[PDB]
Amino acid sequence: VKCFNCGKEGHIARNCRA
DNA sequence: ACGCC
Ligand SMILES: [Zn+2]
Repeated sequence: VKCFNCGKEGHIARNCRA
């Protein structure tokens, strides 16, 4: 499933570079 | 940023 911070796949919002 | 995986 996807990150929602960026909308990319296979990592977690809390930690997002974006 | 939050939640889930
Ligand atoms: Zn992300």
